[PDB]
Amino acid sequence: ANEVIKCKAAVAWEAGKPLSIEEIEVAPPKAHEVRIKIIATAVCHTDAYTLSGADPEGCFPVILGHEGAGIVESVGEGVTKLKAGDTVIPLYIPQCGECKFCLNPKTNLCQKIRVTQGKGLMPDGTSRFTCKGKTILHYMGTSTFSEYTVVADISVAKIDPLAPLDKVCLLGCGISTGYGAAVNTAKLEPGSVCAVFGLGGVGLAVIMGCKVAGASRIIGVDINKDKFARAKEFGATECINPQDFSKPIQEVLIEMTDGGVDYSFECIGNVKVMRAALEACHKGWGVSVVVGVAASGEEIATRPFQLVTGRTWKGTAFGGWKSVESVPKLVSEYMSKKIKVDEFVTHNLSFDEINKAFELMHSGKSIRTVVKI
Amino acid sequence: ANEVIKCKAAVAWEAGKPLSIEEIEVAPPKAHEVRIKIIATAVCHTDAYTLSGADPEGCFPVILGHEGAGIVESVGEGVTKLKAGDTVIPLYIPQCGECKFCLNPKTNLCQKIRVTQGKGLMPDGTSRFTCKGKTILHYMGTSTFSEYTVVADISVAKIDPLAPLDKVCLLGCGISTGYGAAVNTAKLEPGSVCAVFGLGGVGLAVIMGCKVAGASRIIGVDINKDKFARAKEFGATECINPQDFSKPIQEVLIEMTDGGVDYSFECIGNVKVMRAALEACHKGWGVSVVVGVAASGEEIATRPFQLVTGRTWKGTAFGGWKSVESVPKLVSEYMSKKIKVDEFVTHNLSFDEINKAFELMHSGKSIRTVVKI
Ligand SMILES: NC(=O)c1ccc[n+]([C@@H]2O[C@H](COP(=O)([O-])OP(=O)(O)OC[C@H]3O[C@@H](n4cnc5c(N)ncnc54)[C@H](O)[C@@H]3O)[C@@H](O)[C@H]2O)c1
Ligand SMILES: NC(=O)c1ccc[n+]([C@@H]2O[C@H](COP(=O)([O-])OP(=O)(O)OC[C@H]3O[C@@H](n4cnc5c(N)ncnc54)[C@H](O)[C@@H]3O)[C@@H](O)[C@H]2O)c1
Ligand SMILES: [K+]
Ligand SMILES: [K+]
Ligand SMILES: [Zn+2]
Ligand SMILES: [Zn+2]
Ligand SMILES: [Zn+2]
Ligand SMILES: [Zn+2]
Repeated sequence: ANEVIKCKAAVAWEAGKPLSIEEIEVAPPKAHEVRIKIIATAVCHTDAYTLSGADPEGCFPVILGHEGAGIVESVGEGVTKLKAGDTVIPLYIPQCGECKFCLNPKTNLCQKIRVTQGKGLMPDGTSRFTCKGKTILHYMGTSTFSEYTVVADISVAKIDPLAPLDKVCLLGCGISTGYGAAVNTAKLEPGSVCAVFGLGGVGLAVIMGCKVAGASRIIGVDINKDKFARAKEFGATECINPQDFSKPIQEVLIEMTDGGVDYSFECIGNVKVMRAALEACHKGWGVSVVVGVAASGEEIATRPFQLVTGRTWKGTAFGGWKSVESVPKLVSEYMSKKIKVDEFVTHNLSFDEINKAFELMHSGKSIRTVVKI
Repeated sequence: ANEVIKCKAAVAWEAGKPLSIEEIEVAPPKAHEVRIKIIATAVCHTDAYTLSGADPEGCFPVILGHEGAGIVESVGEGVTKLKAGDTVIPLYIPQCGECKFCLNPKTNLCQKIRVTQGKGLMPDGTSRFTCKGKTILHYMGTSTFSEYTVVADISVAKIDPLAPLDKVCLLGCGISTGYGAAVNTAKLEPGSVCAVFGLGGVGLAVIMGCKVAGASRIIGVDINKDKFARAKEFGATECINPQDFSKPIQEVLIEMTDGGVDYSFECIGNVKVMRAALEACHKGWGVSVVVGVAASGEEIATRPFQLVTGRTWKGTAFGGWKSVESVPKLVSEYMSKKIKVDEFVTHNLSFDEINKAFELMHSGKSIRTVVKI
């Protein structure tokens, strides 16, 4: 049978504090649940935001982490698609394949377990984590900051057994999102003129996608010029820093492209830049995709004239990929060398040093740091 | 040769004043211009806006009117596609067929003569209108409030010689716009659930378009319940008055459609309703099209979350129809009874009574008033 597992996990006892390396207890999988041995997990600003406690719906204590890759340790009752030994990637965006969202080809927003997941609980309404006699909450349905985690069976992507887990763990977030933003949401045509605001892992993935789609011009935008070199390696035809111009960035872009770009992607989470991104789009057919996640309460704005004259405002969640069926295919595209993953890894750390990943982010020197479990 | 024509015209000497029936002079067409005898003209909210004095780009004295139908009286040098006697409809959205916009299948916003047209002048930079020794400006490149007008040769649609002009003049604006918003901009699929905000001529045309596209549900929304009866005749499956509910209209719509509509159309020009229209759209795939023209300076807003979770914000100008090639086909759709036109006419007046159209308009008792020249 599946017995309780005692392992290590990085616990966030409270907001605004460093993660704590603790010894925790991980209950066996219940019906339709999967316990996964996490081999590698990445860290990104999403975890840091929740950690800062700025997230109104963020609760503690909790085990963060949403970019993981590992191996199925055991499955609960009724699980037949997965088995111990299967190579997998936990997904914060599940795919039950039965709800109205999963059945609609235009979205990937499965709502099957959203409510419980939002409360850091499994579908049955409880947590599988405990530490020092206290219940510890799950996070984004994945909690990859643990040697072992339990997730809903519909939050699992079975992938190629040969995939390097210390790499593909990044397909659990940034890469897949940016890439999909370009090919699924925007669906840009060959020859398209693009602008990408924010050159972090998400922006680079968008550039990668724009290149795959055959974009003619890809203009990278970031206030941190250190991001430019890698952006060009990914395919950006040129990069500009808004700080080097006195006019609003959208005016600069409009001037550089004789009217504006065909497609723009905001990968920062700044509502003022989102507006700029929209207005930087060419009249008549310009399309702007919001990828960044703005702070709660903030809102975007513009004059309706912008839309009436042809521009379209869109958004994306996890690049629009129906998670369970897409992630494996994304892993295969990486294996076949169609897309990149390795190039996103800027730093590597051991589990005990996980907190260093946060310092790296606050230094502005990282795309994606990989932490070895 | 082509002589100066002395005729009557409804002149707007100044903002905030009613139109004046004056004796004017209409110069002969210069190179690439067409002089048209206006047989019928309608009046719509656009004209009134300029007349009010609120339009920041409105100048006087000027001859308004952009919804007309007539007969070519004579053509200027270099014109071979058109000849005296041809049945036509003046277009405020031209189609030179050569510029970047005309060449692009995704837009209908020809920019060839925009500059001069915005100044109420012909392409050569001058006006063909004079009255009591003063130059009178052109309006929207059409100036249909005159027995005779002169337009750029690229601002003309040659139509079916059998079309009743006291009817098809309406295809010069409202009907074509609303209809196109549904079939060109939204391109809704059969079975779609739609919501239409504003049940005037534009909203009714949208409904007509939704019905032609095979929508399963068409929910009309207007604060004036007198608009409901005609909306249902056009195909609205039901009509609701936001004033009858205590919660935001978007919540009402979400509730009655189990998540929101597939497509919504704002046909009012109210930025608050535009937001509601966007938020009334179903998560994951909802699309909202802004058709209404908000007062300059006003802005639309919402939380990026709405877009990130799948909703798309669009706009439309003249229903996205490439004017010159489309209008004739729309007249044919009317002639073959595919679309309606007659049903939009609520009142008829003689030229001398033109000002009553504005009164009818503001009283809220009209869809479209047709003025017989
Ligand atoms: N939609 C989704 O499914 C989804 C998924 C993952 C992440 N995201 C969001 O994507 C965004 C980017 O993720 P990331 O990992 O790349 O973060 P990141 O911090 O590493 O990258 C942000 C980049 O934007 C740059 N930037 C900041 N302000 C700027 C400005 N005013 N102008 C130009 N550049 C500016 C930053 O310097 C940095 O290079 C975040 O908002 C993240 O929450 C969305
Ligand atoms: N995009 C274009 O190319 C284009 C072309 C023509 C007209 N328009 C714009 O379309 C809009 C509508 O034109 P129209 O001729 O049908 O105008 P209309 O005034 O006759 O119809 C507007 C309707 O909206 C209703 N309404 C007003 N406030 C409302 C509210 N709060 N909630 C629900 N309904 C409300 C009014 O009762 C009226 O029935 C105007 O803004 C016009 O300028 C745009
Ligand atoms: K596209
Ligand atoms: K569509
Ligand atoms: Zn991440
Ligand atoms: Zn589902
Ligand atoms: Zn009109
Ligand atoms: Zn043109």
